[PDB]
Amino acid sequence: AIPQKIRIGTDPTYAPFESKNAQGELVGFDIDLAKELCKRINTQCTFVENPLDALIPSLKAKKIDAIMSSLSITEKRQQEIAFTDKLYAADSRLVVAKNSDIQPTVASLKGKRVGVLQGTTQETFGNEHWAPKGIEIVSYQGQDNIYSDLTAGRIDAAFQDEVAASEGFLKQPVGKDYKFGGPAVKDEKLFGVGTGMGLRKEDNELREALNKAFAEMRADGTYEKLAKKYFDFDVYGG
Amino acid sequence: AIPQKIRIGTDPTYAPFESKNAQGELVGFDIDLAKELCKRINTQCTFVENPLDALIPSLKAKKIDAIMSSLSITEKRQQEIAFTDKLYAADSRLVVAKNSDIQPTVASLKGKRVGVLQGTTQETFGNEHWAPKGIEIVSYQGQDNIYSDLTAGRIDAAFQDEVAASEGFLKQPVGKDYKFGGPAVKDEKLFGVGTGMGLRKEDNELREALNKAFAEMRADGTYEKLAKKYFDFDVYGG
Ligand SMILES: N[C@@H](Cc1c[nH]c[nH+]1)C(=O)O
Ligand SMILES: N[C@@H](Cc1c[nH]c[nH+]1)C(=O)O
Repeated sequence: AIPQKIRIGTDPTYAPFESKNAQGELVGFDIDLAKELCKRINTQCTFVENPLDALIPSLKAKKIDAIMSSLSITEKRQQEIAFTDKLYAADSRLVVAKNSDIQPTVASLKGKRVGVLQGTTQETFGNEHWAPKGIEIVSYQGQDNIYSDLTAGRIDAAFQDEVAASEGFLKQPVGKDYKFGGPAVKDEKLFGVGTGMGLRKEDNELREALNKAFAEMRADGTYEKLAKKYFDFDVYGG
Repeated sequence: AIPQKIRIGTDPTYAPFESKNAQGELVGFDIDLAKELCKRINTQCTFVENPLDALIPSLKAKKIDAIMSSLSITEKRQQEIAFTDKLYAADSRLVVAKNSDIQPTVASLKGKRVGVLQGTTQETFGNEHWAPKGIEIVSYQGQDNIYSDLTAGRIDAAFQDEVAASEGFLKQPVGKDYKFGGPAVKDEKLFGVGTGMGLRKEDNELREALNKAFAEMRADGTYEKLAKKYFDFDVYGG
């Protein structure tokens, strides 16, 4: 029905969306979004932190009740779980050293190591369009160990969403020497064009009330205020 | 400039204008009306919670920049803060238990304890019109503690505004044994004709602007849309 305590699973390795801080506290625009969605439907929310590859199964095991983890909405994920309406747009791009040639293409990526987070939409674009053409796909848990292997030379490109790379790495002094290398690779039916909150297919009423609550947060100006402490561009798109 | 982020003070204990849900979300007609005014004014206002007898000092100490708290536009208060245009009408009535007397005569209040919210217009009238006359005026800090002491028999009448009493108490199942009653009590100087946002006299540009935004929420229909979430009659007047 509408559960009185909902357990939201998150992977806390993805700034600015969800990440831990000095005071250990969970922090980020997806965290802020869910806190506000929860008050608004008026129920107690607790966050469970797990790796992103474990969330979509924990949900089907009722170990958690929602997923908020910048989880992009895609045709394939949707033939297993349900999602709210679009919370904001996502785009994928590879990050490269400023001194590395590396392309969105089997050409200059041939025989290079691209790192992807396990469970993600770009781990699966990397296996279907890119490993057969000879570029090696290295999967990780913890988005922060991918950026850390990139700056150490261990991998040659880091593959993930644009705004997290941008805000969480390239605008930080550790990504000063790095850059996006190439466009966003285009695959609308694999990547999806936005993220949402993941929910079981059978919970139609907790899904309907989250959609209403979010709708309202976009119309009274609460979304624009929550977005503005992280972004100076329009995160939502349209 | 014109301020980017405005502090708004509210006492959130005055259903149906401002109150909180179990999760702390500020809810009510005054909350809706502020947020649409902020959006149209293109400003980022935030709500600070404070007992209404603190709100006019807080705005003098530049800790808040606005008051939205069902504050009556009066001439006594017009001598030290400025107000916006009339947001909606306000009337004062006493709330009394069924038949149990304290009836339409000032003499029937002699020796009875009349509960009032501290800092209010009814408090100011109580001690001018009625406390010289042998009636006991008891001031409280949250409107909810005036209705629970009425119920418990610890005071004999509760004096606050008419729509708040009726929609927050009399039409709720705790208010079933109660009614309006007591002498008709008027003083146009002390009481409003209605309510406005209260601000500093110094910040005149915000008023022209909030005034403008309000004016157009009203020809456009967003006022009527917000009011019908709450009232089945004209809250504005005519
Ligand atoms: N939006 C992408 C990437 C990602 C989500 N969370 C962490 N990384 C996905 O859902 O797979
Ligand atoms: N309108 C009345 C009563 C009140 C407003 N808020 C709480 N009580 C006043 O301004 O005093």
